[PDB]
This record gives sequence, C-alpha cells and structure tokens, in this order.
Amino acid sequence: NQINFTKLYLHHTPAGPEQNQSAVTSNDKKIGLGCIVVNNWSVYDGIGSDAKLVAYAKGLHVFAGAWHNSFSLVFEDERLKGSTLQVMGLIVEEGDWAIVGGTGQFAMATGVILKKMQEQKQYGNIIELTIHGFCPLL
Amino acid sequence: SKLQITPCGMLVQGNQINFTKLYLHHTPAGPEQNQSAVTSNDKKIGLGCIVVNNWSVYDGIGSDAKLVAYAKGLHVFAGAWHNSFSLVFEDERLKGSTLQVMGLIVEEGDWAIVGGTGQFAMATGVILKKMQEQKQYGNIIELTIHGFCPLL
Amino acid sequence: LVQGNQINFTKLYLHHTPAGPEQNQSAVTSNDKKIGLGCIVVNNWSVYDGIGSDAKLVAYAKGLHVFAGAWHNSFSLVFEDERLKGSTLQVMGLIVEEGDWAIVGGTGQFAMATGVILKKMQEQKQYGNIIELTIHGFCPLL
Repeated sequence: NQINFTKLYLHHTPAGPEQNQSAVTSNDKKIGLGCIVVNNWSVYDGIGSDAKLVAYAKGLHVFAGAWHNSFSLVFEDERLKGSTLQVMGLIVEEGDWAIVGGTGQFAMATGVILKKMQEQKQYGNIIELTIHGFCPLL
Repeated sequence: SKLQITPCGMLVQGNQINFTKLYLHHTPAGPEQNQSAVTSNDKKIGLGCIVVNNWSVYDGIGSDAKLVAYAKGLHVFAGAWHNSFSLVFEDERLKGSTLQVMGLIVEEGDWAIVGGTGQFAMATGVILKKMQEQKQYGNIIELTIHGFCPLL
Repeated sequence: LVQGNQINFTKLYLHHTPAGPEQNQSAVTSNDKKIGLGCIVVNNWSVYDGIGSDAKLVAYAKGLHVFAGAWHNSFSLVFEDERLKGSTLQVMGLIVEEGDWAIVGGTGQFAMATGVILKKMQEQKQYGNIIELTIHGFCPLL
C-alpha cells in the first residue's frame, strides 16, 4: 500500500525579491567545498497562479562536490497540518531523495522522492516532486 | 570491495520499544548552557542561524533524576528549527546504543526516529515532545519514545 | 513480513584527510570556547575498494559532521562505479574513526535502505587516516 501523493512543486529561489534561502558559509578556495545554505523552500500542490501552498521544505544543504540536503517537509495543508516528512539526499534540482522518516499522519514513513526540473526563472526554479512513500500506520 | 545480496524477510513489528518519562534539558543560556549558535540569521531573508546542541536527557524531574543520554547534533532555523542529532545513551544497560533523530521544532511537536545503532539498530518510530517546565535559562522538554526495531 | 534483500558491503576503505595536499574536508565554523562545541566540517571523503596504489575510487561520502562533545555525522554515500552510479546511502551517527553508523535511507538501487555501518581504523597517516567500512543493511523489494 503506497501513499497516494499528488505531484508537488518545490520553489527553489536562491536570490531575487522572493528569495527563500541563504548561504551562511562559503567554499574554501583550497578544497572547493564548505558552503552551507539554509533553505525554507515553499511547496505547492500544483502549477499555475491558483496553486496553493501545502508544505515547506525547512532545512539545509551543504556543498561537498555535490549538494547534500537535509530538511523537514512540514505540511501546511489543513488536513495534514503538523505532519512532516523527513528527507535526506543529494542534489537539489535533479536526482533522488530519501524519505528517512516522518511524523503525525506519516509516522514511520519510508520511501524516495524523485526530482525533475520543470521551469527555470530569473531568480529561481521550480522542481517537480514525485513521492513514493510507505507508512505502516495500520 | 565485496557486496553480497541475500533475499530474506523483515519483521516490521519485531521489537517494540516505548520509553516514557524522559526529560530533555534545552538550555540556550546560563552557566549550564549546552548549545551554541555558530551562524546568525540573514537580516534580509530571516533565516540561517545554525546552533550546535549537546542537550542532556534525564530520566525524571527533580533532584533524584539521573542523566541517561545526550542529544548530540545540530538544529537550524529556516522559519522553524529543523533538528538532526544522535541520541547517544550513557546508562549502563544501553551504553553505546544511539537513536538518530530528525524533525521540526524543539519545544513541542514530534520528532522522527530515522535509525539507530547498537541495541537500536534499524530503529524506526517517533518522539513526542511536550513542555514540562519553563526555567530561567531554558526549559525541560518531556520526551515520549514510540518506535519499533526489526529483527530480520 | 516484508520481502527484500540484505545488502552486505565489506572491505570499503574511506579516506579521512583533514590536512595535506589531498585534504578532502574543511572546517567552516569554529568551536565556541565558552561551551566547547560548534565546529562544523564539510567533508567529501573518498571511498576506495582496497589499499595500495591499485585501489579504485568507488564512492564518495558527501555531507558534514558537527562537534557537540563528539562528532555527529550526516552525509550521503553516493557510489561512482558504473553499475551503482547515482545510488546513495543516507548515513547518520556519531564518531568518525570508530564506532557505529546508522543507515537511515537510500536511493536508486538501495531505495529505502535500513541498517548500520561499522567502522575500524586501518592505516594512520601523517595527514589523515583510512577507515574500513562494513555495511549491514536491508532493502525492501522494489
């Protein structure tokens, strides 16, 4: 039994008037790593001007040749308020992420999250999320 | 290197562990301060502060309580506090066994048990947070551990 | 019960190089002298299939470790070999040069991986050390 999730759309905005992340450390010129970025990525349930906010991706990603992410996917949805998905994995725009756990309605969750670039804007981009999660809450 | 793959089965509801009446001392200030911020929030964005924590965990409230574990890790502010730490136990019967914890919010809410080592290998579950006592230099947070350990 | 596969890695050798011309990590924050914690190091540890000059690089440990009395780790173990290219193992735990690590997830060929990673000191060098990794994990079928 797989959780029937809709495709989510993460707004990754590094700069601009709607910037939702910030770098707190920089990369060492000798090694080429070390940059840490704290992010509060907004996550919508769809595309378009009437898409509503349903979750936040609150955490950080560090650059060590590739970006290693660690964030809580906390749901602002009315029915799923409080429940979170715990995500850890490599790369922001493409690749996969691991569902290492969850809380509330998604307690003891496990699965993966597929990422796909959908739109590149001037100060950010939108990343499509496909969640293949499983919950033994039964 | 060598990678072996063996088909088998996983007993999800193998060993159920339930720890009640655990109290974490979250002390951001004072002489007993057990954490420190190493970055500050970006004044334009409103986030970025990273705090490294070594929270002590006791088996009760009062003077008869004894330290049983340390919450060693970090928590970063991105509108709320996202945690990530190893709950390493220090008592005799559980020395070495750790619980890997991730989740939002420190004072309340729920934390996710994403793994463990030693006696808590492959552990999954949740940790319930509840405000127990507010103090001058911080607060005591009651923890309620509900999880499972697969046996395989 | 859940049908799956028990994955067992042996003889993986991680290069932990804090200094030298092959340094593969860098501290970004310092320890707070008042409390005794706060040092954050971002690490890109190389993992090889053996010891010696004939060893091939098979994976990277990309993440970070913070000091709070001990070293709390969080990183992705992404493999570089052709068969496992892109697949990762999500790892969290305490101590770098010894002890146990926990497998909290995985992607690609190791989706929903759960288990532990054992560490053991092998070679102590002037600029770093080499840690042998033994992985005992489980992945559910598909």
